[PDB]
Amino acid sequence: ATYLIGDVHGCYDELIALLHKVEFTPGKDTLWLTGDLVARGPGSLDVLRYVKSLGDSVRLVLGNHDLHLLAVFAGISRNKPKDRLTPLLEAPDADELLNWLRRQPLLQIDEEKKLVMAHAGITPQWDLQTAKECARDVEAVLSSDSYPFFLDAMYGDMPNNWSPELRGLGRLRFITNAFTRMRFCFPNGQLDMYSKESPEEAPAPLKPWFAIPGPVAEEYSIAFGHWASLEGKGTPEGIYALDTGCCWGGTLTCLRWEDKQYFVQPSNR
Ligand SMILES: [Mn+2]
Ligand SMILES: [Mn+2]
Repeated sequence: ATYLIGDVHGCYDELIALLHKVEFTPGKDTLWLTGDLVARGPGSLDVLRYVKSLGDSVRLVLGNHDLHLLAVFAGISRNKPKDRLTPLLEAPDADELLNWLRRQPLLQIDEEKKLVMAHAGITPQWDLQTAKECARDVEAVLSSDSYPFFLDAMYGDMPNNWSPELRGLGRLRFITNAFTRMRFCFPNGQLDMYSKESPEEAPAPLKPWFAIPGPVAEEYSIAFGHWASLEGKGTPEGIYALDTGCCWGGTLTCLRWEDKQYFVQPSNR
């Protein structure tokens, strides 16, 4: 079976309880995770250890909190007490865990399931070939010996409009923001990097990225996490918002792909 779970954010106990609910069995089943494995919840260390141990039985995409963790690890960004990352950062296997984490994808595609996953979704300004190329470029920089330089370069809110002519720092920053920070778009598809409200509470003319028809969403289902204030609802057919805010006292959500059946684990907080 295929299971897709939204942002775990260090909620190790809820993750394991949910997987036990569905009798997740590596070798029979595959788990997709929308990223943001770490921060806020208390068990980022256990989450990373477990997810790494799954190997080919897990298909991860990296989220913005995963990237921020790597930046803290590399000395690029300051550790925020609220993230609760110190046990992971101080772990004897931190190097092993985080060198594995930075090699993971930004984008997962399954052609037989006609299914695409990224942390924040797929901007309507991208077709599938462009999404693939951009994921490959940023994955290449993250997996390289020089990844701290890219992690430093990734911070920024501009540019917010895609063009194939984008180059250099702006190109990487846009790609990173599109895959890991996107929520709202302007009518022309341009990213808004400030509003984090629910769609009903956003200022006009902002619309959810998935409310703007895009070539990928026309041919593929898209699963994503990231946008907890969406509460996993209000999405069109074919769009699966799996982040129901577990670390915030919401729930952890698991979707089984074969029957589109949902399983939910209440937050322990
Ligand atoms: Mn996120
Ligand atoms: Mn998140």
